[PDB]
Amino acid sequence: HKSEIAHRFNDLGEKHFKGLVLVAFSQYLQQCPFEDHVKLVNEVTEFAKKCAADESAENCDKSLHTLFGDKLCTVATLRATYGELADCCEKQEPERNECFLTHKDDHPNLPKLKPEPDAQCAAFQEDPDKFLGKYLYEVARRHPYFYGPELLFHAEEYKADFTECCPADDKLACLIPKLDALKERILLSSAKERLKCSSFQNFGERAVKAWSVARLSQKFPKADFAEVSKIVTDLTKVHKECCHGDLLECADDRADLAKYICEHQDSISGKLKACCDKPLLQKSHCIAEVKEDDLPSDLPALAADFAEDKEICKHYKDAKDVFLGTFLYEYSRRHPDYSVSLLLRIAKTYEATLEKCCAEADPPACYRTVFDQFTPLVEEPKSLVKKNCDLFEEVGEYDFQNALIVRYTKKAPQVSTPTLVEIGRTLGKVGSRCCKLPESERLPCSENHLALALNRLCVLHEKTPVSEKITKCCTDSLAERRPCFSALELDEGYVPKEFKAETFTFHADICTLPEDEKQIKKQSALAELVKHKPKATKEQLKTVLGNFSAFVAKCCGAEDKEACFAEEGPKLVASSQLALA
Ligand SMILES: [Co+2]
Ligand SMILES: [Co+2]
Ligand SMILES: [Co+2]
Ligand SMILES: [Co+2]
Ligand SMILES: [Co+2]
Repeated sequence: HKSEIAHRFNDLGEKHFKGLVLVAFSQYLQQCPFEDHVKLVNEVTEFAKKCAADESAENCDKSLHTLFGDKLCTVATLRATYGELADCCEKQEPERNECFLTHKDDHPNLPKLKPEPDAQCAAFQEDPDKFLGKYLYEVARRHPYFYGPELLFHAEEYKADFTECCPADDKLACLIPKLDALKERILLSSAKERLKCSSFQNFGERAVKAWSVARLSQKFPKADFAEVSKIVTDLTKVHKECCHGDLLECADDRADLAKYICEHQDSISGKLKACCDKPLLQKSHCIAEVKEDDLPSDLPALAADFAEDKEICKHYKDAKDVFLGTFLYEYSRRHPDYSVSLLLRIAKTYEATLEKCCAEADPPACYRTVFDQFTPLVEEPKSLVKKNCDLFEEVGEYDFQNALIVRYTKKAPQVSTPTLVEIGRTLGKVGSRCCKLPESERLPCSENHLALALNRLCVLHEKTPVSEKITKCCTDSLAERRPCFSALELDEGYVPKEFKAETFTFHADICTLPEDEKQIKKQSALAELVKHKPKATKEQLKTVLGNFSAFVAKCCGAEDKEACFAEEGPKLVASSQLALA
């Protein structure tokens, strides 16, 4: 007590306190070795215990920021590895931490993490703490904005894959499909929490609260506006702190909110009963990803209050954030069939139909049909989702991914080929995740997951800005980002890329690659086709990539793969310019 450091240490416990302070330090210094962070973890941790014992020991009075920040300025070769971070060390808090966050790196391009079941199981055995703590470090620097408490959860069950399939008979066919499943849920968690951190950075806490109201209202329609307002206030603080690097306060404020949600579960949702009977970290996760509660029979008509009342302009002018807050709570809770972005688009439209109407002579007759200005906003997303699932169901993940790589390469021919491939592929996964779902939960799954995919494209675009069309879609409006991108067409001020034969030249190296890595090189080539002939129809490119695949399939199954690529490759590179006029 009387010390911020000692206090968390006490409540969170050493294991987690360390766990979070390692993740925190990994995210900030992505370049440093694993053992250089352990000693910063152990030096800080030592200080927590020393402060815990004696709360008037030197500098124990200082803030987490000053402590974590002072410890980030004592590391080896900070100027050599991170010349940018050195300058941050000159400034004091909070100026320093903001500077620190500035130089976080969203695409550091480190080796992809490979399941190596021989060694990893062996390292887990000599030191389990080390092998698992090394997994915290690894994902923490590849995802500088991951949800630290949610990582400790992913790191407690990465261990429960090695408690199962380390002593077992088959060391890969027990382990790989679970470490490959962990990875697809890592990539999803990171995306969700990058979109929360991105929302603060570009749009603010008003935007993150509005999103939360919509989402939580949909999940907890039984809860009243005071419960939702409270959980949103609390959940927002949890995310603001996690995104700014206060992973200690983030883990305590999140556990307090779990404690609360669970104490009040009968008033909030009947779905929570399952989540609240579980251990600490399992509780927070089960709540974060919980099924939506059944729509309540006693849901009120909104016509009366939001369209029919004659003193709405008074309600609205007297306190707007509140009245609009209430609207969003009410419309969201009765529309779980809707996407968060769509609900916020509708809230933004409801708002604009009062700002205008309340200046006209008779407002009530102006906003009486406000609700039928929502129908058009609902049709558009529902079309695209049916348009995209009808194509997906017909041609599969690969051909759908290929179709989207052409769509987005035409809208943004200046974005790099890896970025276009990753986004097209990330978007292609959407069809796999949402189209098979009950069509009831199809529009929400599709749009909410397009929001994660587009947000990454924006994160990358901040780092490496190439296109003014992509800037406007990423920065103007959070609600309208997907509609903004959907609306983009081919940039006709684009100069088609000077044809380089080496780009469309394949060799036998590709025949060794796993299926996934083989597609990326083919999809990489597709993007480069669209760049060279932007006007080429999607039907021309699908045919020319077909000719490329056939060509790869054949030569990979030749006695002389090397000679086959040598003879056929050039013939195909030349015939493809003429197929794409
Ligand atoms: Co406490
Ligand atoms: Co900020
Ligand atoms: Co702070
Ligand atoms: Co309705
Ligand atoms: Co990349």
